[PDB]
Amino acid sequence: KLYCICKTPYDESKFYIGCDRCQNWYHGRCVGILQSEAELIDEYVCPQCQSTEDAMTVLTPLTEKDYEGLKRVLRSLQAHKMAWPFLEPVDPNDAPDYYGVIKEPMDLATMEERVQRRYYEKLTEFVADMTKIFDNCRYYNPSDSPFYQCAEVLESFFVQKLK
Amino acid sequence: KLYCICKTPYDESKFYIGCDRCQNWYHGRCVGILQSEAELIDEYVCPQCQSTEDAMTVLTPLTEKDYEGLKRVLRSLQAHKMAWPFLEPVDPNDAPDYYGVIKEPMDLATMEERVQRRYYEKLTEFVADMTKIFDNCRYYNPSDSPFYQCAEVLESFFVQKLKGFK
Ligand SMILES: [Zn+2]
Ligand SMILES: [Zn+2]
Ligand SMILES: [Zn+2]
Ligand SMILES: [Zn+2]
Repeated sequence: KLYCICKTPYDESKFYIGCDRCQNWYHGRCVGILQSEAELIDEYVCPQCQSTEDAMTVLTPLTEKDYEGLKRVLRSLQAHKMAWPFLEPVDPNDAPDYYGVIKEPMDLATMEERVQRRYYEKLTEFVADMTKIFDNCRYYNPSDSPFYQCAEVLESFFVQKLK
Repeated sequence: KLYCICKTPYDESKFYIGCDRCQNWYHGRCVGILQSEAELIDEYVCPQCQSTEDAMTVLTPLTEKDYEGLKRVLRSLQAHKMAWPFLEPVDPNDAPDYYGVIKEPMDLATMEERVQRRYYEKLTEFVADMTKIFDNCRYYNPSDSPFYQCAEVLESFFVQKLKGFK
């Protein structure tokens, strides 16, 4: 029976904190929780359990309520002052080779269509589409391009809105 | 500072259990308590404090509840087969020299009356009177006398009856 992150036999003399979920025990030192602090918590959830929980959270089927959130985030990007180049599909007149270089184009108008028809089933998929907009930009344009830089800024804004 | 019986600096990585009475912290193993056992208890009294509580039982004030117990203990003694010689005060006619040799006579009837009079305030005082009965008998009679043996038997019965009194 190996307990804790350190995977060691139980030592009757050491201080441990239990995780109800997985029923494992952790040396307060291994998870960095002082005994005084341990008393301040009612239901401790170990790191592994918390990680798995979050991983499962972002993959959970989206609910109508969840969509209120996706709509908000999408609208915030569309309203961003520097988001004008991604509101609609790239126009060849501005970049003749674009659609030959970018195999999976994406834009905010298309994401809006997909949001409306509830095309996304998990938060991960919605995030994938948005990331695609930024990745395509950084891929097509050189790093010293204002557009490449804009993609950088907008993605950080996106990550913040998601938090 | 220094904690536990082992008098050592507090170690954040060690399991400790605290005493409700003295508020000192002790390594579980040092006081004979496993963690699994610790979780099953609300309160905890360390060995030292328990030792003090055990000792002070005879010194604390006697409560109404304790007095019930005094009556119970006394009744068990009065009903004991070996208590026949201590149920009442010695009659001078049966032993002319008795009250001249025994300085502090005592008997179960007198003790029953003292309980009725609420004369005792500490268990130790009740035990002292009981002990007069036995010591007096063993002083006045030879060891091979049935009287002496009755005292020996009743005193060991009494000592047992006293366990867990309060
Ligand atoms: Zn560990
Ligand atoms: Zn866990
Ligand atoms: Zn104590
Ligand atoms: Zn110790």
